[PDB]
Amino acid sequence: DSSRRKWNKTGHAVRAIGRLSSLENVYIKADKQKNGIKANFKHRHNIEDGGVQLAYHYQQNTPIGDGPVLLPDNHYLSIQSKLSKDPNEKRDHMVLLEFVTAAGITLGVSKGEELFTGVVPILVELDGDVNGHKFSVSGEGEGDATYGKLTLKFICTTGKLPVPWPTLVTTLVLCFSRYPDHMKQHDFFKSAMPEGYIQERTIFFKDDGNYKTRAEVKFEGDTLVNRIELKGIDFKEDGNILGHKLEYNTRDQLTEEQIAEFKEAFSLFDKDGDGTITTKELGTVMRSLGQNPTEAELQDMINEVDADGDGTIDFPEFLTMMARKMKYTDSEEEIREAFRVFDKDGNGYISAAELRHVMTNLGEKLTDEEVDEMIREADIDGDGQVNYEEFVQMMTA
Ligand SMILES: [Ca+2]
Ligand SMILES: [Ca+2]
Ligand SMILES: [Ca+2]
Ligand SMILES: [Ca+2]
Ligand code: NA
Repeated sequence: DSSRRKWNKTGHAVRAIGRLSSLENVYIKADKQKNGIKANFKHRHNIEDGGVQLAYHYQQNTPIGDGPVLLPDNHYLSIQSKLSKDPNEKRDHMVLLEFVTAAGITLGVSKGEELFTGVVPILVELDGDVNGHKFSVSGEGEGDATYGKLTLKFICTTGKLPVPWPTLVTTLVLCFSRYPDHMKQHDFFKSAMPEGYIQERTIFFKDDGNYKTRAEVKFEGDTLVNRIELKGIDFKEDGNILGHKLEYNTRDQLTEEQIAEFKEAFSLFDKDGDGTITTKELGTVMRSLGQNPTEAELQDMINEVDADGDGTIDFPEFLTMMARKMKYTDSEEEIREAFRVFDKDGNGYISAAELRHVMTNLGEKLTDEEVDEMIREADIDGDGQVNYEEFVQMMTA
């Protein structure tokens, strides 16, 4: 419709500012005390019946040998994962496809790099204990660091896995990231090879238990091996983990129709129509929505999604970030933040006088009739206003 596709335009623009304002990548820092790196990241797991389970990761990497290593400046890795099932497999199993790419240093090789120039066989061995429920996982596949590509099949060798597969993905080889030519001096992971590194994590599942991991990642001959011990404590008997309430698969399906909604939202930011979004342009939309960021914040927000590191959001970089932002569910707190962009008085209801103060402050002419058509489209209980539960309907597939 002509008032339906005025929701998507305004809604996508807000979800996009949401994405630009959060921290979704794997942030790496030098740790000179340990001759190593530290990392941290927020992972999302879709809850089958709706909502999201967050898993907050802290990470530490330590060389096994005394060789010199590369200690990087601050960057991040960007990871895209697809989970699938092997149709001829009786055993509890996971087929995993990962792409891993290093970015985050805008445009201004160790001996280990050389072991990754081609396709490297991969072996993974995990022993686990969560709340006393013990399990082992075996995996095999191969990695191509040229393209940051990993393929792996994993078996549960103990029978039924006591936790959902998706919760083990982060634990079950960042030495296969594609690093740009300008960032090769920052690849610690390959630098440690072949003697290897210790990778330790702690993973906090919000409102539930935590995992502790210790892994040896090294060459055993010509194979890259990941040997992992995992311990989980304090999990709820009927939480999302132990009660197996998380989506396995997470559809990867952007319709032609959705891409086109992304473009219309994109064009709100790209006011000069040159196919990219500058700090100036991002700033302009955000001031117009109340917020008032610095040049420094805008550079950081753009850096979160700047694949090519040119200091702008290219249309493709935008399509990518919006794709991700539809694959994984937002938190209540994130949707709340979205709502408050419309809900200026904080009373918990979007008036028709609130929707306009957004729309005519975002450079849109519209009669006090098409406004009322917007409200009507979203308003189920009929009060002529938009409450939180109503908003949450507008902001979904
Ligand atoms: Ca532009
Ligand atoms: Ca760019
Ligand atoms: Ca209000
Ligand atoms: Ca209502
Ligand atoms: Na163990």
